[PDB]
Amino acid sequence: TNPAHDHFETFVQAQLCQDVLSSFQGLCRALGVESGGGLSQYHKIKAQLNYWSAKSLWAKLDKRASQPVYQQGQACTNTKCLVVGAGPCGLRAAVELALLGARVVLVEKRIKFSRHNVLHLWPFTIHDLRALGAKKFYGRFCTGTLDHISIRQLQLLLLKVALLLGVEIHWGVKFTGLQPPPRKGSGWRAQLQPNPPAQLASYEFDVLISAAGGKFVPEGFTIREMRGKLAIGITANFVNGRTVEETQVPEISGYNQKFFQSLLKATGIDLENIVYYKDETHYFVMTAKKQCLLRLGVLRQDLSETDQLLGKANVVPEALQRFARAAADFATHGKLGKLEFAQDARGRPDVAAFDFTSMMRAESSARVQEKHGARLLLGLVGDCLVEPFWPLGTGVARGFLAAFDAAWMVKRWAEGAGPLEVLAERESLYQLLSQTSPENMHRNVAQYGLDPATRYPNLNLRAVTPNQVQDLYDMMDKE
Ligand SMILES: Cc1cc2nc3c(=O)[nH]c(=O)nc-3n(C[C@H](O)[C@H](O)[C@H](O)COP(=O)(O)OP(=O)(O)OC[C@H]3O[C@@H](n4cnc5c(N)ncnc54)[C@H](O)[C@@H]3O)c2cc1C
Ligand SMILES: [Cl-]
Repeated sequence: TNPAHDHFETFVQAQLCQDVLSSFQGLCRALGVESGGGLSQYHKIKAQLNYWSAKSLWAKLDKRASQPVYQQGQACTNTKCLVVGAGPCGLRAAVELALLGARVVLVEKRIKFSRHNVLHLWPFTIHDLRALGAKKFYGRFCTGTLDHISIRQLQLLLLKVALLLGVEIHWGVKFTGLQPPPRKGSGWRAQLQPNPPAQLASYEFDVLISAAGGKFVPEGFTIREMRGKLAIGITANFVNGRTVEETQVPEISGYNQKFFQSLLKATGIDLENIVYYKDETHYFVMTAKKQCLLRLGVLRQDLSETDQLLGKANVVPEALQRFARAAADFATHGKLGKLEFAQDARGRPDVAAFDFTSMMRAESSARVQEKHGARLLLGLVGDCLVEPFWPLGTGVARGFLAAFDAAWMVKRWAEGAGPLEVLAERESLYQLLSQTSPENMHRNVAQYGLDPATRYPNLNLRAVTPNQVQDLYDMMDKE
């Protein structure tokens, strides 16, 4: 028996964060390496696992790692990064920073991956993930014509790649701000809760990537919010027994129908849209009008403030359950048989209401701060950059594009391009993000890489100039 093989194989199949971490530590012990140790550790792990279970994975990862943009792991070798958030986007960003050869530490306030809701994937992201070994880590990955994945499964497979690539991850620690350089010769550090170990507390970095999700409010960044017409989203997960009969039930990708009237007549349910993905669960997302929610007992009081309206006190869980099951049942014409709610992490029926009204996007995707001669590049990636409207399925795509554009920006930074040029180039790319679609991007997704010219047709990297981004560079002194 071979402990390294045993731990690698457990690591591959692990379905819980704690199991991924513990099997990875066992693997590191067996192979004479450390976790969080950069590409040198990746090289030592893979050299020692040239065998049936692992061979195909190293082939894929080495293929990506060999793309010219990474300069064989030397592009950012003097760059130190802190990534905030182990969501799909912060993990995807870290993988990229790791391939560039940067030192990558990532902090995440939670300690498990608990979300089961299902995310739509554009063709480029499906290729992207397959090319990182998704099939090895997740046997069900975008099989057939399926183009979606549950959040926690996406997190698990990206966590595994990040770990193999030597990203140093800390859990149960909340990024709360920055400790500015105290004097010349000092670097930037993070404010973290609760008190972290000497190494983390004193960890200095020149790049901060914030991928902390929709509710994180980035400091120094201007955020644009528009409150539109009230819209209330509801998501639900039902147990999928994966029977032959259940598989026949067609998905619903997304009133342009007589359907919504016939739904309203039969049930009293007034919807604007409904979506059904056949994933690890039978997952539904729908947008409901407030008046039918009040009428059907889902909402207790007609409160004018949306966050009170959709607050825990105003939502009746039993009525929300009847509402979601009745809509899902009607939408799929009963062909899923008797729907049973899947359980959330806490053991409750997995159904929830969300504010679909306000859409937020950062005014800029990056800033630079300098104090005492120490420069810090700050980048936003994922939901904290632009909040996705879930039914339209742009979340993973635009999060990953933001992750790529941030990493390219870090390559430019590492080249010594200087704060204003780095920001102007990044912002020229950012102007495109909310208009992106598969249709208007480069068609050859197999050739997508960090270089934005691989991804964005007829690229104007000067759409924004150095002079226009001056306010994004907070140079506090001349040191
Ligand atoms: C509860 C929930 C349900 C969702 N349901 C759907 C859905 O049904 N369909 C859909 O399309 N999209 C859904 N989304 C959005 C989808 O999950 C995201 O678009 C996708 O995961 C990419 O987001 P992200 O990685 O930028 O941020 P997130 O997935 O939000 O990840 C952010 C991470 O940062 C961590 N974090 C936050 N603050 C800090 C801090 N200060 N310090 C350290 N770590 C921090 C969080 O714990 C989290 O792990 C949902 C999101 C949530 C939060
Ligand atoms: Cl978990």
